[PDB]
Amino acid sequence: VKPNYALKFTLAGHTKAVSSVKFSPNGEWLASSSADKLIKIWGAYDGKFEKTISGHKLGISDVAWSSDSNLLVSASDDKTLKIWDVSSGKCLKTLKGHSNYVFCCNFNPQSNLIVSGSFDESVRIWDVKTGKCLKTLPAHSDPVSAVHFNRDGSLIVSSSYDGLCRIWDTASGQCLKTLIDDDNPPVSFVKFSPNGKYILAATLDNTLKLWDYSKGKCLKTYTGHKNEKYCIFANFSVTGGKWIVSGSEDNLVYIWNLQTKEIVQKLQGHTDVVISTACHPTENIIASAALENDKTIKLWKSDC
Amino acid sequence: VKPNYALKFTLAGHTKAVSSVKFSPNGEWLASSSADKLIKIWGAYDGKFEKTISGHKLGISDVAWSSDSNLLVSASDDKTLKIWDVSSGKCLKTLKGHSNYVFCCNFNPQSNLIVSGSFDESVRIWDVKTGKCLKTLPAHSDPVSAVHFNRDGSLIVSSSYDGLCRIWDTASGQCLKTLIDDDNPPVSFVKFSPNGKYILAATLDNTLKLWDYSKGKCLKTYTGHKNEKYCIFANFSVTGGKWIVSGSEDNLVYIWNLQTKEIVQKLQGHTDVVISTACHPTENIIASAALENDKTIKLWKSDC
Ligand SMILES: *S(=O)(=O)c1cc(C#C)cc(CN2CCN(C(=O)c3ccc4c(c3)ncn4Cc3ccccc3OC)[C@H](C)C2)c1
Ligand SMILES: *S(=O)(=O)c1cc(C#C)cc(CN2CCN(C(=O)c3ccc4c(c3)ncn4Cc3ccccc3OC)[C@H](C)C2)c1
Ligand SMILES: [Cl-]
Ligand SMILES: [Cl-]
Repeated sequence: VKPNYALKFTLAGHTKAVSSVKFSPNGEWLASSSADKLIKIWGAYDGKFEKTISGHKLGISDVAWSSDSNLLVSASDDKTLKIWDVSSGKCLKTLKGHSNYVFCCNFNPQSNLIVSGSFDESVRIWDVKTGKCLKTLPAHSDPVSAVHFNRDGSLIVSSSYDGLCRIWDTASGQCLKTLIDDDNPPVSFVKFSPNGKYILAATLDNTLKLWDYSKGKCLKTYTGHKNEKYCIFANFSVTGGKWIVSGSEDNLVYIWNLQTKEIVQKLQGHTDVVISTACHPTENIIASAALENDKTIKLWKSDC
Repeated sequence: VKPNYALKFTLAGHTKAVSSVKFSPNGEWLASSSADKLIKIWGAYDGKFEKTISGHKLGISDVAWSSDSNLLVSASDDKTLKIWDVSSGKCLKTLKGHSNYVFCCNFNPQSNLIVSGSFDESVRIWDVKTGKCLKTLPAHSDPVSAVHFNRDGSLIVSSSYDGLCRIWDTASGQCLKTLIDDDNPPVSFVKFSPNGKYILAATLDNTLKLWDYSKGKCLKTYTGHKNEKYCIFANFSVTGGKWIVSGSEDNLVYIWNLQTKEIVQKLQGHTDVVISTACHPTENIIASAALENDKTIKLWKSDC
């Protein structure tokens, strides 16, 4: 009924704060993005450094994989996203059009679109083929913290420091829903669950929440961790037991029982804020990454 | 504790026996193969016809989708497999290689390989892009009934009327595991559990078996139905309750509790052997198809 994640590998190479870590859909790779303007690719099972991807002028806030594990998309302070062919390292497109820091990016499932969120308070939908920007949405009244497509690409969920999550219609560009609770703390992270039916949202009041999308109703909450300042990713972990996983400003990775909401494990080991965590698509592996006073990435494995 | 599948739509069009129905991964469509040498596509939620896809001689034992819901593969009595662009009907490749009927086929989760079984006793790994066999395996000492990739694509499971299931390494082709019970009744159908950790095998002694294939031990047995002749598809249902779902030669769809092995629902309405059943990816929806004297497809929905 509890997991037993244990540190197995530690992966150093970034010269500044790590901003995001993502496993690839095929289970083979980890991608990490840093304030140092670099993407590094690491063996997902052994931590073996693999290669560095370069080309952003300023720091990178976020990276994301395409469905086939062959592309990355990066979001940088340089106001652009870049689309990368991971095997060649070649930068295929640079998406230009945001007027400030791009904070968050994601592919849709079909992987012919990219969605991005910016300090400029907009959400833009792009063509991964042509690089052209297909839509700009006046999404929020503060910086956008996350953007995620749902399981068939028809919906986008965004979150903002303005305290809202919104669900947008991909084709039409129309705001279909605005999620609000009793209070409106800034929302630092949002994503759909794999089956498209729930939304996991993190707010800068030391709180994660699970929303039923179609009823716009909040089902569970998870607390015990520290999150008042940074956009700390949250994950569904589903390959063994059923957990939520999140970084934390007290340097620990928290893991909660999905259903009870009870904290079941606190992974001790990093030395600065744990900004990002990722869950391996098929194995009970967790990756964690920390900020400036640490710069390392950590691989944990559990029996469930 | 018990489902409540009810009939919602009946789908008529095939002029001979239906051989297999499969929902598309994006939840949107249903394909059907037939001894009438056609494939038909139907909307998955309302049953509306879509289009027909012709070009086989001798009729189609099996049809399988690709990961993005864009390509079909189909194993035909004309000794060949054919990969179809679902949007244009156009046959994109005519996989030639087998020396007898092609009975079963499937994409790997990456959808750059296609696996296939045949009356000729051999499994072939094809290449989607080039349409050339990459490996021919001396799979079995009788016709092979089913071939299936597991979740992470690293294994192929196959069953045969020789009474064996075998696990193949996708990369090397090597046989890693042969499963045999106390007897060896012909194995009419096999597939991996959706997490790839287990195997569900149907044998022509009216029996379904859940197999842990590494240990090589049978874990659970499901009887109550009739299956002595036909390669009848079985499935795991996991969108609501956890069930095993299978057709039956007494024209009923059998549903068992995954753990207890008890029958929880028999669906009446078909008038000939229920050859094929398929579970919807996101909703508690079941599709079932019958042989020649019935010729229809039925859609059933359940609350749990
Ligand atoms: S709801 O019924 O109220 C509800 C509430 C709560 C709580 C608290 C939890 C759930 C859990 N479900 C199931 C898991 N899930 C998914 O969106 C989901 C995740 C991953 C999925 C998936 C659905 N379908 C396929 N996959 C991929 C996968 C992963 C591991 C092994 C196999 C596999 O696919 C074969 C939600 C959290 C809702 C429901
Ligand atoms: S083994 O540990 O001994 C064993 C034995 C028996 C018996 C009898 C049953 C099981 C059940 N488990 C889990 C279910 N399962 C899967 O193949 C499977 C797991 C997770 C899946 C899935 C299939 N499809 C989607 N997902 C993700 C998902 C979807 C919906 C809800 C939850 C969810 O993940 C939490 C096998 C039968 C093995 C094990
Ligand atoms: Cl994600
Ligand atoms: Cl199944």
